[PDB]
Amino acid sequence: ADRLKALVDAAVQPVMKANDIPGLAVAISLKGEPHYFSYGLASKEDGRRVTPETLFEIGSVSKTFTATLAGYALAQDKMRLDDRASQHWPALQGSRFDGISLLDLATYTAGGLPLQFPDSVQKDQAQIRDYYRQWQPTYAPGSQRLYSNPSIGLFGYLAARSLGQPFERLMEQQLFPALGLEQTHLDVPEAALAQYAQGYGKDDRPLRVGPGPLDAEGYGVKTSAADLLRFVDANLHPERLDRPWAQALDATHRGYYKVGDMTQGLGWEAYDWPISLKRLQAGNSMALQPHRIARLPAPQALEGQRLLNKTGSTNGFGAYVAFIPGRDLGLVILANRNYPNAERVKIAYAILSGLE
Ligand SMILES: *[B@@]1([O])OC2=C(C([O])=O)[C]=[C][C]=C2[C][C]1[N]C(=O)[C][C]1[C][C][C]([N][C][C][N])[C][C]1
Repeated sequence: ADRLKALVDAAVQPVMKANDIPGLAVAISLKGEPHYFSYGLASKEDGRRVTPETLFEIGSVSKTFTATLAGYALAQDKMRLDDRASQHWPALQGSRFDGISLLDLATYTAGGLPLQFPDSVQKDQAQIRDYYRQWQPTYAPGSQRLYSNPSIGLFGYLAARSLGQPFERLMEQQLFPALGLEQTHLDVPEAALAQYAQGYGKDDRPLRVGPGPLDAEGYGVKTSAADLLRFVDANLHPERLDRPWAQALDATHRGYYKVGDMTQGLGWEAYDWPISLKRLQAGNSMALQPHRIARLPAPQALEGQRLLNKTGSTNGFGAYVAFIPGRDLGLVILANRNYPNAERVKIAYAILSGLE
């Protein structure tokens, strides 16, 4: 307990001072035991302290939840990864999505869908439909990875359509309950708002995420360190869940291609373990520009001596999740500042190394 807190303090405290992080929550799953380390302030203005129940925006860590709902649709044979995208939304039939697979959308290889929807696209069903209807690939589907909200957002929306209900309803009514997540929200209840940390940007501008097209699919989850560790433990032990949910989690542990040291799954990104900190930082700090992929001859099991991870950022928050299946080791780092991905990995690496 002294060694473990000293290890986590040594990793966290300098990174919080260097990046002026007001509050940070750590959760570690070690050999099936949870450990929580809470630092600093959820809100500077009233001095509310971070706890393991504080809600943080996890940004693009939401994509691993989106991938899990798609895994659930696969498990129920409502869809297949080699389906043409437009088979799941009649509004897209006759568009370029006639020639793009669900796997291409899930893995950012549809042919140049951008990082974000253009500002001209509001959170509006018609605007989003018309955006996709008019879109044309810049390059061949299946050839270049460009990290993209509209890409995996559409994957998530099409998975929900395949299940016959809206995305946000499936998450609240089926997925969060199935995984035992009662402190995980797309739309934070009025009664839980007291737990919602403040985000801090430039000059400590207060920042909580506003509405955007396919926000729920791309970046919309708010959760606690305790709940996000529950999600990690479900990923470490899919076999403990009812069969369809065990399968949905397994679908997110399959690699399709490599870019540098990274193997791309559905939501999760994987590295061999051990690997240098510099390489794990570089993987998580990629130039937001297109990368040629190396396609695997068959989908690869993402298990054993590998680190699976995901970064997530909003204007006010910075999240990182990592787990090593072969070591039954999981960690969550949630902060209320969008501090650099390399600094998030720096904390995590110090902890995971400390425990190897
Ligand atoms: B997501 O968090 O992944 C991501 C990272 C990362 O992996 O850490 C870094 C940089 C960008 C992204 C994209 C994802 N996050 C967002 O899209 C943030 C979101 C974008 C829309 C904003 N509101 C628009 C204003 N009308 C809010 C922040």
